[PDB]
Amino acid sequence: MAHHHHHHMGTLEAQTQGPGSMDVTIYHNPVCGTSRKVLGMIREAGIEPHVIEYMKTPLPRDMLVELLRQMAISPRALLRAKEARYAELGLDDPALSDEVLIDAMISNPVLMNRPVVVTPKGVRLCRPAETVQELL
Repeated sequence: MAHHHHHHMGTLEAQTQGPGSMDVTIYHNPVCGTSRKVLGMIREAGIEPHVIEYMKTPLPRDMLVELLRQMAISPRALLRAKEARYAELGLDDPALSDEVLIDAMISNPVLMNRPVVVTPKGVRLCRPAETVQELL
């Protein structure tokens, strides 16, 4: 008895299709696991992303917060739940400000903006697989 009987996939519905002429460009580096996940969801959805190789270019905190805030919403409601760390630091505290929020993000690994996926329906972080999965 090594495997546990548990069903998950099956109570969901997926919808996506269309002709070629795809126009999706991704910017990141080759990394096992993650790259496989993103490639799986994309390849499965029926999209042919373009592997772009750009030299390192770390932007300032102000640029990160401005891009993350303008992207969807302020940095206050950006830290997903999976990022237990975010809540662990007490960032959820409503008595905080963008100051501490940003300073915290810039310190956490979540600041990784290297992996960026560009789609004809919008732009978002190529990783983690969660972010890309939400954008696609």
